[PDB]
Amino acid sequence: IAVGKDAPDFTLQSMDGKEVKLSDFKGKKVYLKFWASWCGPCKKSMPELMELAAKPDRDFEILTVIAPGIQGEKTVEQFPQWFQEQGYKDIPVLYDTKATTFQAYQIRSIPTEYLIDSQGKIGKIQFGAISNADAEAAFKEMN
Ligand SMILES: C[N+](C)(C)CCOP(=O)([O-])OCCCc1ccccc1
Repeated sequence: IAVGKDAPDFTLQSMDGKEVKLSDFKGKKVYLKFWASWCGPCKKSMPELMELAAKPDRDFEILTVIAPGIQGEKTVEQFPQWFQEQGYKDIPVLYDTKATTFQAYQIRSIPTEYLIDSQGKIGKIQFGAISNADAEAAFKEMN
């Protein structure tokens, strides 16, 4: 994994039971956030991400990834209940049930965001939360 190189492919079930592939988003920039329900700064960054999702006419898609049941994350049954109770919605959550997407993207800390360009290359990486302003600006400087 490296800035400027292809973002690793993945095929994951969403919280809502749909299969989602990075390749589904060819030609769209992607905001890809790895997080966990047990992580304070991850929770704290979610309402701001809902703000971003609510903005019309974005040339990027938002996708987030958790590893359900892994290293303390909530079970697949418990997670959606918790998510809804926080008031969270309109944010895709993909289930990395094998931890292989976290592994593929070499996650060391959370939250981590990969901002992937329209050509499927990693454009930016941010350790910790990124402001919506900074994310929007970043996507403007990417292909
Ligand atoms: C606070 N509790 C102990 C759950 C969270 C920290 O757990 P920990 O054992 O101290 O750190 C490893 C988690 C890193 C990770 C993330 C996602 C998938 C695979 C590995």
